Amino acid sequence: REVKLLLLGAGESGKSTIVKQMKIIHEAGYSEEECKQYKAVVYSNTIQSIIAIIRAMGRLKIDFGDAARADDARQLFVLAGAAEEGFMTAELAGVIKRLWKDSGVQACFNRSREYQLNDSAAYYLNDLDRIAQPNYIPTQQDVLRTRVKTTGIVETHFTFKDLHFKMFDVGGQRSERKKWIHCFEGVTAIIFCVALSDYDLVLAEDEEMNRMHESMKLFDSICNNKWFTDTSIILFLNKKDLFEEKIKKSPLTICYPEYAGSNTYEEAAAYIQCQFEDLNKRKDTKEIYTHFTCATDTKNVQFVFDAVTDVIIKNN
Ligand SMILES: Nc1nc2c(ncn2[C@@H]2O[C@H](COP(=O)(O)OP(=O)(O)NP(=O)(O)O)[C@@H](O)[C@H]2O)c(=O)[nH]1
Ligand SMILES: [Mg+2]
Repeated sequence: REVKLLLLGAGESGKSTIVKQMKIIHEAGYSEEECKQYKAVVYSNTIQSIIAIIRAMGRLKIDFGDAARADDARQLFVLAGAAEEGFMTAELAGVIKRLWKDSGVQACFNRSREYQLNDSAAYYLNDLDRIAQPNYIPTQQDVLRTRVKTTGIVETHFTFKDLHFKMFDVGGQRSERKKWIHCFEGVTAIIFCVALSDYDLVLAEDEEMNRMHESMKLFDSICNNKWFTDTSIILFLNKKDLFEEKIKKSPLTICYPEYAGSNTYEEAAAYIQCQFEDLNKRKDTKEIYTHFTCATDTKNVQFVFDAVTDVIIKNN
């Protein structure tokens, strides 16, 4: 009846978002009090995103589309402190809206692989009127879209198909990887997450290292670890939604110079799957259970998790 699941993968791969989904799917979702706890995270993420774009404009030498935005940028810093405390005035919202709508700001936003920016920047910025309303309470999707890097070990429990799951989540940033070993005992299954959309990005800790290459190294280490011979290895090729949009405009050759396929979702997605699955040194004795996911999409995760659960019931 007992099942231990361990979520692994590089930073920003979506591990913690999968954990949040278990609450929505298996429990009754986030309560009003719990949602309110995320209000300051949504506001902080929103302000940090617009600030990151404005910072990049200086570094890349991009001017504002309309000159009047310079004073809005000044007012952004004067007012930014409140959001961080869970407050969002109409004045601050207006400043952020005008900045977000500016052509120069948009030009910089569209060059985000050149700096570090939250995947949920557009999600919150495009929905400013809603999140800025007085008495705003985060929705389940707003909670799922929040971003806070994991430190330490998060343990979550839930019952599904008469099984009591004990799910462990850890940080994927370089500084937190030394902690993965504390979770290595009695693992029924490992869910290794990979952000498909990372193929053209670089690590925050190092701008010379391709994020997908880093992910591959980690997977090769985990999948081939003799300690995990009897542990089910589940591979979540995550952020499939972002990958579908990006493949249309950013060459996969940035990551795999030898890629000869077209810039289409199906071909490119299958190529990446093969690149990771080929790292398995024991293809005849060890199976990898791969699924393409969008961690923020509850219905997608529900069906994928139901499928993963059967594999676990049947094998472990
Ligand atoms: N659009 C989209 N965003 C996603 C998806 N999966 C996760 N995110 C977003 O990506 C950000 C990072 O996700 P998170 O779960 O925190 O990543 P992590 O692997 O736990 N990072 P760490 O290792 O640092 O704890 C969050 O803002 C989350 O909402 C996805 O499939 N699509
Ligand atoms: Mg996390």
